[PDB]
Amino acid sequence: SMSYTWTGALITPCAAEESKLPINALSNSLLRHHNMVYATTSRSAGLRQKKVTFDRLQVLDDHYRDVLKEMKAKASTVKAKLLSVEEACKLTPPHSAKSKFGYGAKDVRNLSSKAVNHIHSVWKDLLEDTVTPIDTTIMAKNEVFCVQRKPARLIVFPDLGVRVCEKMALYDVVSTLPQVVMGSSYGFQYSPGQRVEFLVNTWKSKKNPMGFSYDTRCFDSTVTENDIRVEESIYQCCDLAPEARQAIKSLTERLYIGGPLTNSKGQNCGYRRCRASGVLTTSCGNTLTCYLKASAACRAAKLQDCTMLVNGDDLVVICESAGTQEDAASLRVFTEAMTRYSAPPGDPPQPEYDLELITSCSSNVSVAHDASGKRVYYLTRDPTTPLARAAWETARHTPVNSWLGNIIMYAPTLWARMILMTHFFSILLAQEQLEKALDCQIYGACYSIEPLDLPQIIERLHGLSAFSLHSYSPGEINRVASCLRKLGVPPLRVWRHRARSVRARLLSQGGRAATCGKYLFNWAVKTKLKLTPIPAASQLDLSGWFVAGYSGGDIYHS
Ligand SMILES: CN1CCN(c2cc3c(cc2F)c(=O)c(C(=O)OCc2ccc(Cl)cc2)cn3Cc2ccc(S(C)(=O)=O)cc2)CC1
Repeated sequence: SMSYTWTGALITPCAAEESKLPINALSNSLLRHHNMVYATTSRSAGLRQKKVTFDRLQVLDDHYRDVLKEMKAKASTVKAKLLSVEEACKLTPPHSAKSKFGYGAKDVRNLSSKAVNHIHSVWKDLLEDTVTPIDTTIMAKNEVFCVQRKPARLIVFPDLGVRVCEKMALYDVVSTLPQVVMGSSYGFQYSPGQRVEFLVNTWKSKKNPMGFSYDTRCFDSTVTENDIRVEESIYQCCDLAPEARQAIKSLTERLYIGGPLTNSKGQNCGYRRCRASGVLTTSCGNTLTCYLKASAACRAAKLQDCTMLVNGDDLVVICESAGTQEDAASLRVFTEAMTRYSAPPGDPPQPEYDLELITSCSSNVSVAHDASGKRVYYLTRDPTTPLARAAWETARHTPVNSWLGNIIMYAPTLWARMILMTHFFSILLAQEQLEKALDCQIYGACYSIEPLDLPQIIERLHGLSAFSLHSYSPGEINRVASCLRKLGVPPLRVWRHRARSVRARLLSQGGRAATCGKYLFNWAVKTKLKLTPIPAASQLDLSGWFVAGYSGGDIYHS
């Protein structure tokens, strides 16, 4: 009933934590108001604990039951396979948190017999014991933001050996099942370009469209033990091997429904009875559970001709409007239904009648034109956090490069082309690291990407128009303007000058480098080059990029 109970032991760091943006000239050239940029630390841990600790009340009705029955039926068409130990090992990130049992990620990846032997014993234990709660660690996340402060987030995860067994038992399931159950409503099957297409068309398919996002207050904590058993029952509808079924049942009872929390120093911090953020089923479980409750809520609210898009706890609904007054009332009913299901709103949802004003996944659809003047929809967001994090990553070394992932996800946008591409390609030129591969996250999963590949990647993901978008919407440009003012970032005038310098230098190098200069920076020059299709675009292995979400699931690809 209580999401968390606490011993009073502190959530402790594992190493010294930085919360301040250090000052050098390179980072300051990006962003002036460095005092607005912070990183959360375990020092705010207790504040987060307050927010996520509460009692959960839950009342199901017929709509909920009908929707679950429909989900299990589609789930019943799925055949999922156990992963071999070696397959599961390959999926482990190179710097994943080491086991407390005397081996690390590299040992796992290397198929060390100490690591493999232990993983066999964990697995055998899972099969033999389906009761004893499995230990987890709780840490405060170190994440960068821009002031107006957010308390750090808490991450909860089992030992490396357990995580590997998770992959063996459930990786196939969480990679295939969600899309089958939810169909087109499953958000992680889309690249950003594809998510725009689905949204734009869904909107155009309605005679008189209304739409809204719905933000659940601290979603992971609103997830009940019943919720977590319900997901398990959905997994079990799959055609599964008997070992898998047994391992899934055990992981569910021992790990997923809850368990003891141990801090960095090995002290017991308390006990969890809600979603864990750092396990393999977090994304799929939250997405299945968010979809089930919202689908039933749509029915309780009698929304007509509903289409949903769900990414974990992030929900957007587009339906037929019944009129402005009736719409307002409908959304209140919807909200009341969600609340009974245990998913109360963080902010009360609001009807929208313009697709571009709907924010989900912190992003929205906007419009611009290609070289031919043709309309083009593209996905964008407020640049603030991406820019704050770019400043941090310029001033410090970090394992994940969010700027790289943002360039890939938001390449069509003004701010990613004008600032991110210009800034970092300038830096890589100086360091002569254009060829060096970097790690970034996509839908939770870690990928190693070569910056010089960006032109092809962008062409594959967004299309050639990504390199010629212009006349952006005034509202979007105003939002970028406000952000640059707030953070103290140079205007288009400055970045155009910088981009021309970077473009020139990339050209003189020829090769893939000249291609980056030609495609990524054609916006910076007054005489435009032609920019035909890049013949290397069609040779890229992007098959697994946008299939499923893995946030917190410890997944690495390629
Ligand atoms: C009140 N005003 C109304 C016009 N508004 C716009 C102004 C518009 C564009 C569209 C607009 F709606 C546009 O499409 C465009 C355009 O297509 O230019 C070509 C271009 C430039 C850069 C890239 Cl990456 C891509 C294309 C260039 N500009 C000028 C501009 C000036 C300053 C900045 S900032 C805030 O970043 O310093 C951005 C844009 C700014 C606010």
